[PDB]
Amino acid sequence: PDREKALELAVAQIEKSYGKGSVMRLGDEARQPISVIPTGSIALDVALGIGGLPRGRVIEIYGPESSGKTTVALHAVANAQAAGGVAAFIDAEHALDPDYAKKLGVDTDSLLVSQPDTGEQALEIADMLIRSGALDIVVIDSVAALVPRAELEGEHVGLQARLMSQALRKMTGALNNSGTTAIFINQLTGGKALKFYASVRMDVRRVETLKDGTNAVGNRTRVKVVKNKCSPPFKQAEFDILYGKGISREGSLIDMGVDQGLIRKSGAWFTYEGEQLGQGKENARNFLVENADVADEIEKKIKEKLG
Repeated sequence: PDREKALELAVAQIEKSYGKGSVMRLGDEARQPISVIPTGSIALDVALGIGGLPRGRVIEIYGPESSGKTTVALHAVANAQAAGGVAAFIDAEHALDPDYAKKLGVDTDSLLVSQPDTGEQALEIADMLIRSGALDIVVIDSVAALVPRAELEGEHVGLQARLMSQALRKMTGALNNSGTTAIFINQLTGGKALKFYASVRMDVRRVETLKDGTNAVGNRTRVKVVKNKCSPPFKQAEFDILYGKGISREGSLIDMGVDQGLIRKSGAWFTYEGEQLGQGKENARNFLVENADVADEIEKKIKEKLG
């Protein structure tokens, strides 16, 4: 009785003293922003609570090599562009495949790219772009590769950590004011600092390879939102990344649809409102890409049932 009031107080003073999202019950409904960058999987967008990535914030996406972490970020880039935004890609891996990026939906032509010489240059260039106020998103690929100038020049170990800590302090304020999202891709360095400056942290893994008739048409991907200052954390989603196509938006609509009851199962058949989507997931997936209207209708309904 008198308990709940004092707790309401404690929480309010906490949010007041350290920002909204400094504490929350895991069963809470997220505080929903107006603009947000969708990820490409509605399932992941739901996992993130707020229907996508937050603006003006630091995001980390980490995983092993061949996990999908980069793919996820490229969709972030693509959706940001699709809403008339401007994207940058600070690159210290030299790994990007623009053809893949296009098929996925990236306007590579408009994509700003820098291939910096040093870790500090990478972050400084990134900061200059952020401070312009013209960017909707900037991706840093990747943390591990951000070698410090002293180490590249020959010359004080644990410097990477000092570099990042310094840079992220300055970068955090710039992002908040610009409304620009910074995504830092990270391999399994200066990830110690990024762990705490980041508003969202996503652990990305590939779990099993999707079997075609006889060959492999991509693989099933699992993402755990390990840190989330924007909505109850620890949520996780799965979705399909398809060889040379990207994240199966339609596949994820089907998954979240059945999970949400909007799509029932007449055995193998997937049914929507008494109409049949397809026999087995591959047909149901196909049907929804052939029919944008029904896919959009489902995506519309899933969101309505949630936020």
